[PDB]
Amino acid sequence: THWGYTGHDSPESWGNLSEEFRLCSTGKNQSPVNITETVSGKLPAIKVNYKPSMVDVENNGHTIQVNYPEGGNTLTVNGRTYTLKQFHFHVPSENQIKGRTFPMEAHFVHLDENKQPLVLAVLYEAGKTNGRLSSIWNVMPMTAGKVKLNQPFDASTLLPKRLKYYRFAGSLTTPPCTEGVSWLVLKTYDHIDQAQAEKFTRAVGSENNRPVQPLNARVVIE
Ligand SMILES: CC(=O)Nc1nnc(S(N)(=O)=O)s1
Ligand SMILES: [Zn+2]
Repeated sequence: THWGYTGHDSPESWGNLSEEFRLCSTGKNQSPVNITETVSGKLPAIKVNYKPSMVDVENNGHTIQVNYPEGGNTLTVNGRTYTLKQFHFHVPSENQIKGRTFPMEAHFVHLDENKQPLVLAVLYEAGKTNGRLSSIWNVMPMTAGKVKLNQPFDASTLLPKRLKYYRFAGSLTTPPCTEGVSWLVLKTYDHIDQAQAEKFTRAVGSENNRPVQPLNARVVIE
């Protein structure tokens, strides 16, 4: 079933597009969120074990995704190890800090060995060109499709050395809006060109951020 960010199948209507998408409207622990008030807590430190891999670059209609057909890129937090599957982008950002929307956001999507999902998010301010992303931007499929990149890509370069994060629980930001997703949002921001942002939008065909959702019961730790 088709869905999107504009027109008549937009995010406020995702719930009634089918029965399997119904948590997009009835869920109480949904992403993204406006992080406004937090609780200052002793969060467990992130350990990134990312290395170069032979990735491919896909345009799936809704985003530009970079898929990892093997394990090997992991991140460890609080004892559990999480395998990176794919990372991808929203322009503009989905999550907000104090009502601030950033020109782009990245989502590094993982499963531990229980299939318990974790999203690690990087936020992009407007700034100089992103040298480390230009490898992906060059081959970026400008319609639905897939290119195997034939030079190794290193996702370690897309994460900061300073790894403080905001921690909450949430959902996918795309249908079926499944819950049980751990959200870690990094505090140190990366940077993108105005042109890299336009180009993404040109490829994907729209602004691909879901509107922010109520926190309800949820507390955000920082
Ligand atoms: C099948 C699948 O993996 N779907 C998703 N992955 N990441 C998502 S996002 N916008 O929540 O981070 S939705
Ligand atoms: Zn996403």
